[PDB]
Amino acid sequence: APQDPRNLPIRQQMEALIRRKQAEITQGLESIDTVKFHADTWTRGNDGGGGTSMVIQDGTTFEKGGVNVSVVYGQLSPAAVSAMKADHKNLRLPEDPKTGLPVTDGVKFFACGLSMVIHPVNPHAPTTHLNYRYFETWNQDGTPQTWWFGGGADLTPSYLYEEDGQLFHQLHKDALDKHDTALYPRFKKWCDEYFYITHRKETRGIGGIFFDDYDERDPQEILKMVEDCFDAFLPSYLTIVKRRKDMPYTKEEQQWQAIRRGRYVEFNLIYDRGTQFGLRTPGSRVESILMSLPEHASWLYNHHPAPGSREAKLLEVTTKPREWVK
Amino acid sequence: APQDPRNLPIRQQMEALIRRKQAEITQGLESIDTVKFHADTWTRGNDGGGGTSMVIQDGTTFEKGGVNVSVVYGQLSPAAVSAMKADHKNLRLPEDPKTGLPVTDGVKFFACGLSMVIHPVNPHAPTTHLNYRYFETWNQDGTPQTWWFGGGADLTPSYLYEEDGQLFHQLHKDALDKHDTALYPRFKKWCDEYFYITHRKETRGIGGIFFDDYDERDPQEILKMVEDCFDAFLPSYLTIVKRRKDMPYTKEEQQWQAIRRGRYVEFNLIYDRGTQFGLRTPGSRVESILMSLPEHASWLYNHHPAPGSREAKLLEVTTKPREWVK
Repeated sequence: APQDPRNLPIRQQMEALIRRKQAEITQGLESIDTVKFHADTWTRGNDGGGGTSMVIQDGTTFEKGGVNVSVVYGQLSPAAVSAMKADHKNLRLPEDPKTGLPVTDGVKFFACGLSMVIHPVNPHAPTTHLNYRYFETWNQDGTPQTWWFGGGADLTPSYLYEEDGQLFHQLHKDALDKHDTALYPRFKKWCDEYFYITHRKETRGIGGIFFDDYDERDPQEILKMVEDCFDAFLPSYLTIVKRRKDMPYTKEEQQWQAIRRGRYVEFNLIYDRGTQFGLRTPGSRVESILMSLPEHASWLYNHHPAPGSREAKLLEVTTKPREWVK
Repeated sequence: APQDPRNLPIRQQMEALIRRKQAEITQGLESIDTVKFHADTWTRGNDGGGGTSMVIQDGTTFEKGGVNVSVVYGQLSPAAVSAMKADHKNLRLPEDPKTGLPVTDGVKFFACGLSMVIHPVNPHAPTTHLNYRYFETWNQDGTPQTWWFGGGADLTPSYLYEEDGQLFHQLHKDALDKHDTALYPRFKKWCDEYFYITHRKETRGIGGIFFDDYDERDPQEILKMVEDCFDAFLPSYLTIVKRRKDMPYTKEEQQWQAIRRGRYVEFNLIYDRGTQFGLRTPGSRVESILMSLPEHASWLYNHHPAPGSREAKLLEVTTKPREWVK
């Protein structure tokens, strides 16, 4: 289940939206590689829900890539609450932990979303990430409480190309602008902040759009915005990878890709909430949650790119995020 | 400084000890290798203390290794706290403003310590971690609150060799048998518990000893214990490394070293308090803390060792720890 009729339409049409796009996206990535996505489907430990994971490995274009769909429901663990959304506080009960803790206990929840991470082989071809999800919570008596959408997509180059960042930001802007023109400077700036690797004083990439706890329209209207946002990814991502995958590259450009990949691990393991949520919801498939991580990464002690270099030019943008749109 | 007289001598002696070990341990590791440690001495942002970090890289025996000595003091931040100690609670504090928040704010700390992680080139040459430290706190009024010691050492093979585990545990058991025979079984199981990668259902290695929160004997006595432990290190690990450093290896054993390095990253960035503490203490040097990260790690999707393989043998010990002394 859950059967709760009040919002069940939106629940079923979001699941159906993300299953359609899982197919459509894998098919589209496959068209610029020579390898196919492999399926595996899992369940939480039953009546918990589960998902279908699609995975690509050892391609000619894509070294590793996952497009995971996840439909999950039941008891909301206290451990995982803070990583469910940005503002865990719309919610809350004082359910009194019997000796000495205050704040959290015995709630029912539902989440359904798509999660995607693609790492190309070629250092000139950027990593990317995309997510669209819907949450729902219910009061301990079984009554509605809130619901919300989240998502966005973002781009993680190791070598920067203005034309890539521009096209990526534009198409998602374009998509958001069909709904409300204030959405994209809003979700853009958010993307800039959310993927900040606090201890490194830099973002992992160059952003895109990011939103969470978004219940600000009819959920039907948020659904058509989600669909549109989905549609900005393939025309931007495919285009970008076609033009970078055959760019020439050196061992030193690989090294730097691996180092930024290390940056990517640090983000996903320390600050990423999707990851935290998943790792802390009972029964979840670790292999699926952790498909976000590259096949390889490196850490060097006290590395600084030679000055004026392209590597430094990435760090310029990653310490002070810039704009990419018109 | 701090010049607070009561426990000043211990603080200054712990320090004297850890710098002697830092020097002799690094000398030791340089001996079974043909590359030298690079020292650099850093400052926490002034009157916060500092540290002397020592990093070895790109040598014949050891791929990446650091020996960090760290003498640190000042304002204790809210966030640094849960990762100071196993059990923080022995410390306390409200102070209720207008309808608003009791818990804590301002109090003052001292930490001095040696931290170590060594990552050999050879997949058969195991990773090792070592830590001995002293921690102190003052009450809001400036009076002495607590001090304690935390520490120990553990072993992290990718390829299991029972003689290495026995040597390593034994020599550390001997160091503590000196002080009280009962500590070893206590600290040994502690080591099995702390290095568990909850989401992977397995420890990072085969452990050794770990203790935290320790003030059970008088500090003078603890310091001798801590110094006995130190000496258990080099005669195991150097003996252990001298004999695996030259075993032959395949690319596939190298891939398994890389996968087990990925597991180690997972532990460091999600569960390790020493890492948390440094990244959450203002002005601690990030490159010092995260030197514990392997130069290289890999993540493969849904990877399983073949039944009865050496690789699978690790996992038997890793998912269910065992004894190494008779």
